[PDB]
Amino acid sequence: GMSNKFLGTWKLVSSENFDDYMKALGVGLATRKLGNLAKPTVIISKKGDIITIRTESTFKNTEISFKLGQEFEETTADNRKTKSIVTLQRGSLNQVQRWDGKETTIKRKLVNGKMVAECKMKGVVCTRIYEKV
Ligand SMILES: CCCCCCCCCCCCCCCC(=O)O
Ligand SMILES: [Cl-]
Repeated sequence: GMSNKFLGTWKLVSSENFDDYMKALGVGLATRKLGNLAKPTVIISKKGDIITIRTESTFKNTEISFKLGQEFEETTADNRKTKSIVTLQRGSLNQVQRWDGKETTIKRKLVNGKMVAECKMKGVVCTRIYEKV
């Protein structure tokens, strides 16, 4: 299952190409400005086989709870209503979000103790790096 090393509180330390990723998602200008300024904390926890990923920032908080491989309803930080599935591939926690015939993926993996989130939409790729608090 998901490595226990994912469990805990993570702080954003680096964000590359987030503005173009937000553009690809249809996020408007004023929202992108705040999005690019945000330095969220991400908290990963687990109760039995239910995994929870909570994001906290001054601008927006989000939270998803899910079982691996089972599709669930999600509300994203930019207020999309998606149907999502989180899978595990070679240690990586891979989230796919589907809405209005569109799709984006967020793959989270551990690299030398950091958590790296790769966000992909229509050929645009954003990389966000988190450090364990
Ligand atoms: C709380 C994150 C930024 C707030 C700005 C909200 C509007 C755009 C963000 C939508 C996509 C968020 C993807 C985050 C991926 C990650 O966990 O690093
Ligand atoms: Cl913030």
